[PDB]
Amino acid sequence: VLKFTTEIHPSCVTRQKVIGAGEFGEVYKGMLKTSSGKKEVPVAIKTLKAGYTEKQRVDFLGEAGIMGQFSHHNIIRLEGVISKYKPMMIITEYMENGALDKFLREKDGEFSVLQLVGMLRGIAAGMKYLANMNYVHRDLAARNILVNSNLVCKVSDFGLSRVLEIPIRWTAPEAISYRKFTSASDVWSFGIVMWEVMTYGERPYWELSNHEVMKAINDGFRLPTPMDCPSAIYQLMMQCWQQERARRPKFADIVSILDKLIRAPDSLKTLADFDPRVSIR
Repeated sequence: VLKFTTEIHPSCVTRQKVIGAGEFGEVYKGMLKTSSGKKEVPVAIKTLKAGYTEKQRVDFLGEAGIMGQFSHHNIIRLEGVISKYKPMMIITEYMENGALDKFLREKDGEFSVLQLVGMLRGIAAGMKYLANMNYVHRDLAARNILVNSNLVCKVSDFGLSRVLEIPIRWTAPEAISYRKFTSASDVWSFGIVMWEVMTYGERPYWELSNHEVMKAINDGFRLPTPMDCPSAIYQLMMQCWQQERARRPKFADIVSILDKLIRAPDSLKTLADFDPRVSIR
């Protein structure tokens, strides 16, 4: 008994603006009337262009079916789909500030430590929920987290998510080599997202190639501390990068730890030493 995915009638949806485009469809900002013509919500509208294959169809609608199973503050809400009419659409809640990685790059240094940790807490809460609903995301990265105008971060882009049974530099070593994707490999990816947030969207491992990232991780290298990063936050992301996946924290542990730090915020004032990459005398 999966949750009913609502089929939305096209007369209930208006597209107001074209805000992204790919080879397979576009993303629009729009409005959705509900229940019935009495409430209006702003929505994101993702289409699938004519000519789509069976695989594209199952991937596109399957992504909506996954979203439709969830009801969590930190998971993008599915309003519904249009599949009876073409082009087919996935209609979700509108996220005014877009993808988290690009947003942070355009807000470089403008947030407080407490705000950044609060973003991480919300992301972790959504991932904990996702994991305990028996899904692995497999593509967790700041670029797949959306931000609404209240600065709430929500996990999106479930196109590669799977019921339990991709950029190298976000993926756990056992998922790279053995295709063993689990909630524990999402935890590795979350540690990278932690580093992305605390650096305002720095590129993980900078100019290193994918082969070089694999060599470094394999040798025990880990991403160095971000600037002005709480020691507690860096130790936590370091634990997400344990080679042995059973030694990594669960999302349950991550949410609990972040809550304890936010509850006693002077805990965040102890900073990990930033390794000076240049010397000015």
